[PDB]
Amino acid sequence: MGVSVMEAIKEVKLAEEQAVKEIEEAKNRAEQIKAEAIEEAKKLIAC
Repeated sequence: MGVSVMEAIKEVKLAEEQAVKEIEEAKNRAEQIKAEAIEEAKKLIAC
């Protein structure tokens, strides 16, 4: 198709941001469940 200069044109490595954002969600979804345990503290929290 074309040329692989994603790094040549810019050494920002923005592409990496896609690998961290794609894997990060994996962990976040894990807290969605554990959060249930914290949802209780909401009813009564020590301010």
